Amino acid sequence: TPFDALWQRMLARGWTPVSESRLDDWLTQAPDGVVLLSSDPKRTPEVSDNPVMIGELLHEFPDYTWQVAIADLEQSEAIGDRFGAFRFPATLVFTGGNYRGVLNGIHPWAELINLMRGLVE
Repeated sequence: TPFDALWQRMLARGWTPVSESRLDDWLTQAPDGVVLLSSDPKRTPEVSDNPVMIGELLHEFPDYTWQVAIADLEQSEAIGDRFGAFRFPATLVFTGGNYRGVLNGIHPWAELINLMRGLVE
């Protein structure tokens, strides 16, 4: 399937799978982290690019001890519903164990970095 490919692509980066039921536990052991929420790559082939970007965007803020989490299709909807994220691909941002916001949509790389600063600062 297409998503299975993406999922393996992310697993290879070492990112950890997470379910809504365990998110809080993961969060407590990752004060500075990011949760990637995805949709079916078939419906929107843009969900495939999101991952690669986020990877880069992260090392743009070394000040944090970033940890990446990924949710499958079902869990992404679960977690999303809990945070009001109804625009996938989405990325939940957490700093110091605190939810700062969500990066949704697709913007130029320069438009992304500044959007993050508005979340972690």
